Amino acid sequence: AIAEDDEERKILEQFHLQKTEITHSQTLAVLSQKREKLARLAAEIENN
Amino acid sequence: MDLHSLLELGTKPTAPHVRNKKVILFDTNHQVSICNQIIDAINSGIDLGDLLEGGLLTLCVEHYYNSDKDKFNTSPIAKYLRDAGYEFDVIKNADATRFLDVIPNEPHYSPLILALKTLESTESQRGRIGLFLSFCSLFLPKLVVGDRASIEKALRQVTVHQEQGIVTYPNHWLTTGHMKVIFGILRSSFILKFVLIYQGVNLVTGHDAYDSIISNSVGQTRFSGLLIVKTVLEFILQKTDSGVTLHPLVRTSKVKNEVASFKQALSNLARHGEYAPFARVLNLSGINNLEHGLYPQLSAIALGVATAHGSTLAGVNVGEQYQQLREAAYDAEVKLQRRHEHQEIQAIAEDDEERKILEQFHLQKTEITHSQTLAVLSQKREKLARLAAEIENN
Amino acid sequence: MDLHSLLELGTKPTAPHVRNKKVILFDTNHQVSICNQIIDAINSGIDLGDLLEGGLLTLCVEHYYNSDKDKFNTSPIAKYLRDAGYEFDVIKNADATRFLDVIPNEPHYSPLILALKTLESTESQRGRIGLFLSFCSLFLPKLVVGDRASIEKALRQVTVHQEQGIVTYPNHWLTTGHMKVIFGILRSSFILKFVLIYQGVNLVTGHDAYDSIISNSVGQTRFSGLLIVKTVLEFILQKTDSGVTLHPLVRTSKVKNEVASFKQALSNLARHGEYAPFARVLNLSGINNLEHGLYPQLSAIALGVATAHGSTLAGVNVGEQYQQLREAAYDAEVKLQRRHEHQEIQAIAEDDEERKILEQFHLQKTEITHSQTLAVLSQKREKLARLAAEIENN
RNA sequence: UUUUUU
RNA sequence: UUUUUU
RNA sequence: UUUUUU
RNA sequence: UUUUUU
Repeated sequence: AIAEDDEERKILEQFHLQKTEITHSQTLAVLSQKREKLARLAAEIENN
Repeated sequence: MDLHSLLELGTKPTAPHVRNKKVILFDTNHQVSICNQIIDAINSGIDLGDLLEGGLLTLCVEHYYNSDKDKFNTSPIAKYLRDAGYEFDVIKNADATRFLDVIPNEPHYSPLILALKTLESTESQRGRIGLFLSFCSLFLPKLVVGDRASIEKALRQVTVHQEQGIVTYPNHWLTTGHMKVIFGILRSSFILKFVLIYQGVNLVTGHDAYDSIISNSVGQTRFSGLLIVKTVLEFILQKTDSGVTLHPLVRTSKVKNEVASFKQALSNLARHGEYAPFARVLNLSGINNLEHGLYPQLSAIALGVATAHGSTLAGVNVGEQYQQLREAAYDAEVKLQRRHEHQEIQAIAEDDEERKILEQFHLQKTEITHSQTLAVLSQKREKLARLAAEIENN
Repeated sequence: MDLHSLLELGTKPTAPHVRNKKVILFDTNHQVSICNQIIDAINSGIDLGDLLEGGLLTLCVEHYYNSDKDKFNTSPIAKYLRDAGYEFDVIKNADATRFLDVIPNEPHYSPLILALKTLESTESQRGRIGLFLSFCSLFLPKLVVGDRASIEKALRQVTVHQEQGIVTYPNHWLTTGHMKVIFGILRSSFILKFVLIYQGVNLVTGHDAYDSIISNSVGQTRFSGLLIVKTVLEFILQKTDSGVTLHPLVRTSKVKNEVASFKQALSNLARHGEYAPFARVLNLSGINNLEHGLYPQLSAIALGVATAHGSTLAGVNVGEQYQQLREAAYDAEVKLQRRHEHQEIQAIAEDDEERKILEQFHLQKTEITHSQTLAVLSQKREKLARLAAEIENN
């Protein structure tokens, strides 16, 4: 909807696909450190 | 109700499923040395059977993305391999010298680490990884045929690329046991094939010798096991300015059902997008509905008409139940194309002297084409005789 | 849907990728001495295998941009080489005397520095760097053919340029082992070729002898491996004031598909702009879709018609499957052009005495052309016989 | 009961 | 199952 | 793969 | 590569 040419929509398409891949890799990083934080708290609860 | 919709059930997926595949990306500081030891362990014949996708992805990330892993993680290669089910976990080892130090502590990795203890690696440069991926790209045209055709096309491309002088491969790479090993490596691994197909299409600017070799061999891989698509779309479904028109050999009422089902299973192939040329080599979804046995008469008539235009298509093999209809369609198309070129010569010639010049030229052209077709048929006959001689040798 | 769009997938890149190439620009105060020792290390046969692009770029920046590196950094050479993936880092050494002092401390540079310890360099002037780049420019026409054709055209241009007396090369440069070395240097290095192509096009005013030699040899490099482009655009796709018109030998219904695909792959070549003549020598993008095997009949008919106009094109070699259609198209075009020049002589002559003068002239002109075509065919036949004699010598 | 081919 | 050529 | 001439 | 005469 918001482009004007095919060259403009090629630049905006390449930007928004890279932006979505950035947020998906950040979401997976947050999920992995959440899982390790829960595992470390459970290891401390088992230790204590 | 529409009872002819029963034939289309169970075809297309209604709740699509993917299976997770955990693939191990290695990340050291001595990354070129780790990748050269992965190259040396592949060349030695050592079966690294679960770490094969991880070692090949380490080679491909270190060549194309400079082992950065954040440039790789947001690339469309990694989006495609995530949608195809792979999960990348990057294990890290800041002081790792050898490939022996990097293998995990699973008990089935014990024959791999005792094989890697005695393996001697040669010190080598940055330019061995691109050499190895360029050698693996040569097997990609005629990959889906078999091992003999891949090794023959690979050695022909070794001689073509060394005749330009731009590369040299070592002589133990060109032994047929080693080429058999590299064929099995490329055949059993999905992500090496996809990375070579993607970077052959898309890495186009500022070429190395190796990247031009990979793009040249990926440009010959287009419709590698999809000959029926090229023959039907080029000759049966005729493209003109009015529209699509059928060939006169297929306009009767018994082959029109096969061209309707071919049009449907053809339009489900372009759902794959820009990898729809590469559908049999990557083993994509709709390629079971493009087999020759599903369309026997359409494949034989299309191969006959395509042989009657391009003279080098007489060396394809086909099954025994398709050869004779192929020869009949070839002879009918030779007579039909001769009548058409005679009528067009009568159309475009403005005087009888020019008309005699053009009739002698186009007559001599068809005689040249017919002699080339008999020469390539005799090449096929002693090629199959040499194959059966090798069968009776063992 | 349009099912004939399946044949165009996987062709053009949809997410274009470049690979970074780190190239080392040397910056001392004794820059002419460093560049003359790089020239002497190249001439000695010493393989400086990773510092080759850096040494050649040091030579080219010191010749054309006076080793300024801020005039170079904002030039269109550096914009082009940045878009093609190269990254320049300028290492600095304010008191560096020899090329031995400037090499980094990587461990694979040890055979280079032990080779450079025993290398004797001769003291020489500013005019050796332009002499070396002018000698490297002589291999650029017929670079893409092979080493024998490059060395033969290079020695022919040595004799032409010394017959004007403007240069002299030393006699150990003209030994064929040394010319083989300089061929491999120019073939393996992208940026020396591009710098010579750019400065042959664009450095045009206030000429030295060396810069006129480089511009002369770059003006012969235009369409060096693109003969099919010159033959089709000059003779098949005929230019006139009404438009583009096909030749009468290609207006039938079996070659018009090949001229349509040639028009498409041709218009993707002019996407490269002003280096589209230099597309095979620089190894640019769309040159795999301009091969002779993709268009067999169009290449043979175009080479036949071009041989029938220009008499010196009978010495091109071609494959065995294209020679006979080429000879048929040559004979048809000789008869067609004879009929056209007879009708134009009848058009432009205002009296029969003038018409007899013009008919005798144009008859004698075609007899002269036919004798020259047989002379160059016999030159090709003993040239291939001398080549096969050299094959059986080893 | 089902029956081929791919 | 795939089968040529470049 | 490329193939002449200038 | 250039090729005469003045």
